[PDB]
Amino acid sequence: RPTFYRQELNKTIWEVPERYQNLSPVGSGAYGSVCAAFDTKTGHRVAVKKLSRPFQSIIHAKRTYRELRLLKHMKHENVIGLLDVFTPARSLEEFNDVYLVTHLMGADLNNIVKLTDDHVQFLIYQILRGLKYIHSADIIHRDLKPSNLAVNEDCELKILDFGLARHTDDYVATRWYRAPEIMLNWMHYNQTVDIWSVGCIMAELLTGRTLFPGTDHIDQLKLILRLVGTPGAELLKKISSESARNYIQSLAQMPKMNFANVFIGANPLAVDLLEKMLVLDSDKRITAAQALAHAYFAQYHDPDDEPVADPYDQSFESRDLLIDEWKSLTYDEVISFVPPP
Ligand SMILES: CCn1c(Nc2ccccc2Cl)nc2cnc(Nc3c(F)cccc3F)nc21
Repeated sequence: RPTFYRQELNKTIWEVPERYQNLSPVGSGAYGSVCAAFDTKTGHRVAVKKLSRPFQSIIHAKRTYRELRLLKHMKHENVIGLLDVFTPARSLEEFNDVYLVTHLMGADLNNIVKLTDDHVQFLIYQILRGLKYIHSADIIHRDLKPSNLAVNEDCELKILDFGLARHTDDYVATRWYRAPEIMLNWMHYNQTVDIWSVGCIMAELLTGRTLFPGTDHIDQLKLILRLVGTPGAELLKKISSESARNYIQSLAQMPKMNFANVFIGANPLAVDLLEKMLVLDSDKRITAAQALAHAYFAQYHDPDDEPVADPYDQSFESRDLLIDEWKSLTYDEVISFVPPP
């Protein structure tokens, strides 16, 4: 079994197999911290995440289990998956730390502000291809924003589950990229909430500006409505919340702007696609599979290399278990891990 070493990196002790060398902080978040490392087995560079306090509560414990489950499942070129998972623990009884290893990508899409239409085509194509895969397993991301999209200098893109709150060397609000139907509650929505976010991102790649930079959830709705217009009866009748129905309607007249105007200069096929992604009504927004068949992506679309995922068991999400139950289940997933070839 591997020999582990210890190293202190900004007040966190890291304990990793000797295989991973040259640990270099990349950043941190509320759910963990991440280093770059060199993997001597493959001669490639990887990212290593040390989960922060994985079993400190039933909510940490459930999150820890979710992340491991989800990441073991993801096997697609445009979705971050697991190269490795490890713990210094030699038994369940000493199990209190979880480390996850993936490809190092070296930047997030937000940093790509530090693009031709072909560039936008390729980036958005890859997001949609990863989303086809995720969505096919009945997984919804629910917080897609540029800081959750890992990108190489190659322009290859992988969807991350969680990005960095702080980078080392060295801001992106969820609500800017969130669909209107989930802006106040979670009562009526499906996988297309992710498609809205894609539209927001695609808009920002085309224009260099945040599309809907709301100062809060009410102002977010106001910026959104200014562009897509006030909804008519067919959408207002599907809204249950009296509060939501009232803000959506209580506006100094909001005309559906001409995406033609808003995005003048763009490939008209981009504008068309944007118009189908940024549809207010969740039930009529284009899906990832439909968006991939859009003529905007004719340079890249190949239906024979846009795979779907194996069946994913999300039943645990309904469960309310004890910390030690989640911990044992997590440990099971750790022990059973089989690395990719
Ligand atoms: C959120 C950090 N992060 C993870 N997290 C993760 C997720 C699931 C399982 C294991 C990990 Cl480490 N994997 C990454 C791969 N590549 C890079 N690149 C990179 C960078 F080097 C600098 C700034 C931004 C970046 F995206 N970041 C990663």
